[PDB]
Amino acid sequence: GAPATVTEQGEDITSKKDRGVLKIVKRVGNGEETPMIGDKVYVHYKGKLSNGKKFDSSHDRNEPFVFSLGKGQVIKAWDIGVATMKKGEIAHLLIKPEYAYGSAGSLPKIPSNATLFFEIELLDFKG
Ligand SMILES: COc1ccc(CC[C@H]2OC(=O)[C@@H]3CCCCN3C(=O)[C@@H](c3cccs3)NC(=O)C(C)(C)NC(=O)COc3cccc2c3)cc1OC
Repeated sequence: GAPATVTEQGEDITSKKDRGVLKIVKRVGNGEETPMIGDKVYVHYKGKLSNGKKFDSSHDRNEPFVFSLGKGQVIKAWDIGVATMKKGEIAHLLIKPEYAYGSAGSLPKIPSNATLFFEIELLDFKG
């Protein structure tokens, strides 16, 4: 399924090239531009542990998730990953714990040393 496909064909978008964040473009977005650090970004997402458990989505309550990019407002993988996305793009990310919740986890939902999977849709971004 979707996580396995990321392993096989995802691009390693980390600076250290440690496969900590792997990305596939599932739906191409519009234009050329991708958000800059400091931009306000609007997304929909679905997340889970890579094994399929602990599913959560912003579409549950059909309300976009908004954050400023590169301002420590989300896990590192999202600051890295969303920065690469075009408006209208849907991406899949597979994330090792070093780029997510690490050894601490986010208990009880997210265990220590958890690998995560996300589907993210970049709806819009603004200066
Ligand atoms: C700079 O580092 C951090 C900055 C902020 C946080 C707080 C958690 C933060 O959530 C996230 O960063 C990620 C990506 C954005 C969407 C929510 N996140 C999730 O991991 C998902 C997951 C879904 C499935 C498995 S994990 N969390 C949720 O969907 C739920 C469980 C609903 N919780 C929240 O969304 C809580 O609301 C938040 C609001 C802002 C930032 C974060 C969470 C943790 C950070 O590092 C550990």
